[PDB]
Amino acid sequence: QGQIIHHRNFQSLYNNSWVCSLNVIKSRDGNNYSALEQAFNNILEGIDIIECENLLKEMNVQKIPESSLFTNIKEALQAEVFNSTVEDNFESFISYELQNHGPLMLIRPSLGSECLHAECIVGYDSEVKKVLIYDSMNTSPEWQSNIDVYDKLTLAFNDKYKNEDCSICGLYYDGVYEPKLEHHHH
Repeated sequence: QGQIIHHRNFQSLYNNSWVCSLNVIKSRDGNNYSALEQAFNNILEGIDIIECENLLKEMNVQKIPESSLFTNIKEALQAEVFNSTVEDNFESFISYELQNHGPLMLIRPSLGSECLHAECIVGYDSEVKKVLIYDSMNTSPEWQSNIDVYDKLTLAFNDKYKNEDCSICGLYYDGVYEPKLEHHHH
């Protein structure tokens, strides 16, 4: 024949991405999450994303609460609309969430819907209309355009891309997070 095929188990690291994302949102000040020291932290024979919901709760990670801005963004996401008005609302939404709730973890379908994928929104600058993304399937943190992040949100929030195991999909935060109120002299 000239056909040689070995039969071996495959593991995707997509399933490990929720653990990385959990560390991002639970950690502070460039350290790791202090309660790290279970299958939880295993590469092989660990906990798949689809199974992680109870563990997220136990780490005081919760879905972001309902709000007018969030309702408005979801409506635009469902309608597949992007314009200056949607972008203004997106900026206001991401800014409020980052300020008040801290870094967000997004759990979403992979493009093509094979696997779930977790990544984090860690920062925003209105000066350049870019979002700081920590996606552990990349080699490093990346600043991405608003439209590129909007496309990621579309997979999590537009009904075209959702099914039953997608109840876990959405935006999460560290329930322990409190903003630090800075004072300036001038």
